[PDB]
Amino acid sequence: DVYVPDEWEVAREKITMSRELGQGSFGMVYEGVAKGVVKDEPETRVAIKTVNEAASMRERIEFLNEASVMKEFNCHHVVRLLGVVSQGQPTLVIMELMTRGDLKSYLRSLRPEMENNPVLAPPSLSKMIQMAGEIADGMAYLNANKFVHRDLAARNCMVAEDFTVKIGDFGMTRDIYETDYYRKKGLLPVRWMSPESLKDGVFTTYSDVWSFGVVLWEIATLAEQPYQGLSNEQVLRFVMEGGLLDKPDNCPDMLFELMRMCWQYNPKMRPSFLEIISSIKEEMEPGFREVSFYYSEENK
Ligand SMILES: COc1cc(OC2CCN(C)CC2)ccc1Nc1nccc(-c2c[nH]c3cnccc23)n1
Ligand SMILES: [Cl-]
Repeated sequence: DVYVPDEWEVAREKITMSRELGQGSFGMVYEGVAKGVVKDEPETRVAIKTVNEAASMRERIEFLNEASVMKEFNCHHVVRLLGVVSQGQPTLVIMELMTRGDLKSYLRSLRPEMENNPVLAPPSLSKMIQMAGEIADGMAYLNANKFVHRDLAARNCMVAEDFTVKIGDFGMTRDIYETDYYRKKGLLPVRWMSPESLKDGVFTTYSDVWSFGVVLWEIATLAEQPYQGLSNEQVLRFVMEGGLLDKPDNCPDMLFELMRMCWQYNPKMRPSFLEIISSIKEEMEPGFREVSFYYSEENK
């Protein structure tokens, strides 16, 4: 296996890194500035994925080919790959910057602090619906491109500066969420998995819809752990036997009703991501018609 440089190659001179954001799968992720990566933008604030100085050539090749999966997507609700610096070292992958980080961390940041200070009220139905439709739009685009996500969860969704939610860069493991997985024999996100995936290990767009339902439950609970009082082994049994997550405290009816459609035991009875969008399109912000996959000419 090798990495072939292409049209995504960017001159290192156009790149500058500043704030370290945190550890990625192959090395440190930094915030920075990239020249000439976005049309009509002389400079753009970007995320820069790097490979640690010590890493082998085999590993930096894998990092490049793995990151390269993102090259085929062009969706407003999917985090964009903007360039690659494969020539010389350090090896860089230039990504769209999502200043508010992953959705699980963003939702947890909205929890009231244990102090006597004023606090912003929990997100409104309208704000939660906006998040749902953006996530469902990114997922509808990914399904239209013949992909199955297999790890749809708030931790794999990212939040932009303007609060837009997008399907995150693939395989960006935040070590803080390692307990959201369970090895049974690969490491799997059992609390987000459909009953049919828990039985045979097969994932489809219908099991992504199931996970989307768990994502809504994460938004309504501010990312509590699904099935909190149950062990990883107990979760498998409960969900395969028809068990469901409870309606969160103060969850608006419409949002729980959407969760219930996603958690129908028979995968064929769940709605598709497009049907999900159709049902909430009237609740979306004006701009949704201009940027979404749902309203684009691509949706045929
Ligand atoms: C200013 O950009 C950010 C601030 C940020 O920090 C948090 C949100 C802001 N508060 C104040 C502090 C906590 C988290 C993420 C980003 N961006 C961003 N974009 C795209 C990809 C990534 C990313 C990919 N793999 C990672 C591993 N580890 C951290 C970040 C990443 N990261
Ligand atoms: Cl769909």
